[PDB]
Amino acid sequence: HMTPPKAEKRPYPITTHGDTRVDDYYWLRDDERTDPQVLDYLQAENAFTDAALKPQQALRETLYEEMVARENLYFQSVPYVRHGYRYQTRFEPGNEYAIYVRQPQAESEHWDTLIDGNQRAEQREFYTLGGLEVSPDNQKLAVAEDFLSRRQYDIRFKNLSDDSWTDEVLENTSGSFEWANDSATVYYVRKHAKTLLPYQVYRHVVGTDPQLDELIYEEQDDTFYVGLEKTTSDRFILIHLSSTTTSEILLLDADRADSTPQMFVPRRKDHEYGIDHYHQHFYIRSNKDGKNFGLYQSEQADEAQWQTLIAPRIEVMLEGFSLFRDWLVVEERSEGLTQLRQIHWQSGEVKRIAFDDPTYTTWLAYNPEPETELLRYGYSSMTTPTTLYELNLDSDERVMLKQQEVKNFTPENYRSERVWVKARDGVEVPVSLVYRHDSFARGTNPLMVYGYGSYGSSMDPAFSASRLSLLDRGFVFVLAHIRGGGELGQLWYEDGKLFKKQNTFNDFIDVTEALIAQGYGDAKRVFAMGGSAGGLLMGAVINQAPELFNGIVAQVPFVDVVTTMLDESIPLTTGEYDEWGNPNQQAYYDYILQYSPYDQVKAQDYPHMLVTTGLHDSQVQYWEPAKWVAKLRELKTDDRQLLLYTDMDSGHGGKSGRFKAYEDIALEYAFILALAE
Repeated sequence: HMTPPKAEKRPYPITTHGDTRVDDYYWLRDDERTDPQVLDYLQAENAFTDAALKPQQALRETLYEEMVARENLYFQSVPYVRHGYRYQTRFEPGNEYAIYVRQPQAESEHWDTLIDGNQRAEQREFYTLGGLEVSPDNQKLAVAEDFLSRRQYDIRFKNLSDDSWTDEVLENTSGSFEWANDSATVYYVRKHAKTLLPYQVYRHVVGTDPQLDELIYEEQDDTFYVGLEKTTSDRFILIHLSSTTTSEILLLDADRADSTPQMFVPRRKDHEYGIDHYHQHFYIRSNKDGKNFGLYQSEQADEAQWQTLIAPRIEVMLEGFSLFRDWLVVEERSEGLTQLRQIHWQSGEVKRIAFDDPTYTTWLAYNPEPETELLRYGYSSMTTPTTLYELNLDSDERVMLKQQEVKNFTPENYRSERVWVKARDGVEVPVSLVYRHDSFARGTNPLMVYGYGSYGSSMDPAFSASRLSLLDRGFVFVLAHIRGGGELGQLWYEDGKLFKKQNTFNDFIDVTEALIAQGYGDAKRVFAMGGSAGGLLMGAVINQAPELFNGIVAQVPFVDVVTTMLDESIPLTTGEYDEWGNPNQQAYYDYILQYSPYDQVKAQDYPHMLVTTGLHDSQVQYWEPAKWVAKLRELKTDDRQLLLYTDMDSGHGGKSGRFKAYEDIALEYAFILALAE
């Protein structure tokens, strides 16, 4: 019926390595966000989406209501103790924002408000709490707050004795800060005025004019993120410098005045390490000897003095560790599972935390105090809502502390499986899938295949309450653990980036084909979704295998890859050469161009698709999805649905931000369910 918007063509040649690409929609980029023709095209596409999806309003209402109805809007966090006070976070249905309270550990009856987000948000357009930490002496509260929605945090200080605020504000910070052991001095990270990258460490005396703050360290290489940590021992504040491939840590004496940074190990390309300090030793997680990392103990910084505790192994990725009085606990991945292991400091006794589920995730949770035998760890699975456990490392007593509450939900109604797919190169690709038992009939059920597949980020199998809206309408929901993710460790990531990036897309197609061939779903009703680098995934797979999928949701998709990666004026570009490569080199230009979705759009039939973008940063700048839709409209030969939805709000923290997230999920799910009907 309806005529879609048609963006003006303004042929804009880009010549690299002698190769001229003509971009008809280069003009949809407006960094200044002034050009009224660009806004007319975004607004025209929103109006088309609104018009095309108007018949799905009733369904969107049904989905939104059923998703909000699963959630308990009275939520209290699990209390934790730190430095002799107990802390809890409270959510009431009448409150937009969380209230943070505390009480002395020996107290039970009375709680004191530490900070009330609703009061802080008064007379402001936006509020996000970026971090909160009381001083070691329990007398001062430090808060990192964003009132402007730009993820630039102001740090402020409250005197807890009289609930008065000090007069100063630390502005344009990352929100990363640490208290010196004097409860008087804080270190914090300042972001660059132009690029907004974290790049300087300052020392601030609480109460004083920030003009007096001392510059402690400035990072020269803006591919290196600057963060602060504090050791388990409280003896050092760490300046933690890291790029995608390379680490460097500087130590600040937390106890003495006028500390200067003390080098740990000088950076060297492709050596990633992280440290802690406890029991008069350094503990180092390092890939110096193996890509899957090892754990080392040292008396001193010198890498030559590091003693092997856990050697790197080909079949086990070491992800992290926590230190306790009698135990080392490590987080690992092996055979496509997350795992926790504990090793006694004295006996060497090893214990493995046991589970019984084919598709779960486990991780170290918050453990702020090391002088304990109690470990807090998280658990989730495709069938079991997210749970916090407390384990006695000595007795093995496992106690549930909190469960995610899911109303209108019977877990036995659902079944999950781990499936391994032999990919086209013979590599085994893990898959995690969940469906409703009583509506399952082999070969008949719609599939929704979800993937990410970049940066070594894992799509670990875990519970989703919103997902029940698809499962209760007959969908089989699939996580495809494709190369470029981290599910099989560092080599799984490296076999899906740079000159191996195509394996990400091939794996997603190979998994989809196998699940259809094996009877998990209806070949005619296969749907897929991904966002950001998962949107790059959507874009590449529909160019390469357009007939596989009935319909696609591509959220804030990275699709103009070659043009974006040729332009350092674009925020992320300078930090992403070690992900996609640098197309200033003809070898990377050719390899990337082969899959760059914007460049490989062809005159062929595509699946139905809903594409999203936003103005307010996103990883991906708003223009890439807009150009992509304009090009698809011009070239595609089918008459299927193609919609672009551009978020024009600036975005709320607190309850109505979650309200918004549910509205977006209901719009995407109604789009998919209407196609499956």
